[PDB]
Amino acid sequence: MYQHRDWQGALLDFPVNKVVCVGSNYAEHIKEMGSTASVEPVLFIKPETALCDIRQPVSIPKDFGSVHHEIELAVLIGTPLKQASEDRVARAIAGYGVALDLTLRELQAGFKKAGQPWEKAKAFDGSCPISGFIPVAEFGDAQQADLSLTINGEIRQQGNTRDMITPIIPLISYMSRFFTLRAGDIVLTGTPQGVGPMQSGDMLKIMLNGKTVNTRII
Amino acid sequence: MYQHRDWQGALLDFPVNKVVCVGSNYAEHEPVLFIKPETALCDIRQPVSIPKDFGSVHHEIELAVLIGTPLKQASEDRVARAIAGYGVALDLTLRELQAGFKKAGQPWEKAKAFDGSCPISGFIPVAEFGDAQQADLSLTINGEIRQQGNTRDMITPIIPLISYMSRFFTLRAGDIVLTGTPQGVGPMQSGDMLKIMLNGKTVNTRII
Ligand SMILES: [Cl-]
Repeated sequence: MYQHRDWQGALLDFPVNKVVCVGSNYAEHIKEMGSTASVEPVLFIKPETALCDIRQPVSIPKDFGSVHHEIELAVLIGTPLKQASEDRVARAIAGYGVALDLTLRELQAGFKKAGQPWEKAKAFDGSCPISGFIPVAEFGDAQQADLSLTINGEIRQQGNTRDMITPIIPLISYMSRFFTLRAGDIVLTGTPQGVGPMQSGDMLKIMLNGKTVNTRII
Repeated sequence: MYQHRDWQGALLDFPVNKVVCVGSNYAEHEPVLFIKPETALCDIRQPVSIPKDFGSVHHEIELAVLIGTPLKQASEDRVARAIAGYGVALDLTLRELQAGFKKAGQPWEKAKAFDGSCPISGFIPVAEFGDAQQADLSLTINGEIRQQGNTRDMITPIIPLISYMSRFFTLRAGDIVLTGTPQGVGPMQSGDMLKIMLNGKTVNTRII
């Protein structure tokens, strides 16, 4: 089972339960998916079995079609939130990290056309490789963070959270109307443009502001 | 806080994690799969809370299955040995919200995964439950029978269903599987008095 860690690799003591995620949160990503924005945030969830340490080799399933990377800012909740105001949300954030919301894109496309749930495409084992968390105190302005994903030496995604359609705080406030977010829950804030396929053997370099993690698909 | 129990209410030693569920698994109502998180779970014997601004909330009575040993890409034989017990649950669904998501091709989590959306009973051990593919399920609201069905009518039976699920999601010991709902799904409201039956074992509760 996955365990939360700080950037240095130290174990953190928060419980692990779920990851609440937003789709269609960057306009350029909405455009490359051929979709449109939604009136309210598009929400889905990944279970504990999706979570894994991004610093270790990242396993992807081989039989379900192509697996696409979606780099995203991850937010660690340190205090439980239910129907929480924006101010309560702000005070509840423990740290920030970077994840890949790995997606079986072909399946997802079929689910969308059939009006079917996304879990098989978004929730599968290991579909959420994630970094250690950076303290709120050292992270700076969360809504201005840079994210970059380089695969085999080529930049694939490079973006900044300033481009979020629904900003972090109101987003988390919104999510808490539906789901109690326990201490130790993680929130994924969406992916910018550049989403694409990965295959076994690819080398990944991932950066969150000035900080780097490296790994390999395998 | 929700913890797993046996039918009578004693604590079972299994952690609580997630609930893996199937849609459209009975005719009158590749398996459609979705998941509810731990925050969906609550004790069915206690008054049941439903949300007020999300539209109609509908009951779906279903046979619930407690996983007692971990399953990943497991054979039907391994699955059978894995089951620790059986219970009954309501898969509460915000139907109008869901009708919206289906049309737009959005995920179902808001409609299926919301807090308290899995009221569930205690579990009866496998040895004492008899044939789980023959189980009677019954839901009466305010004296009127709303759902009445039997698991023999499952489109995909329990064992193959759980085997299929494990191809996608690892099922930890303590995970619960929901098997689908028979026909008669309908809205519930505050004040509703509920009588639930699993093979004649009766539990009563109420909404609000
Ligand atoms: Cl009894």
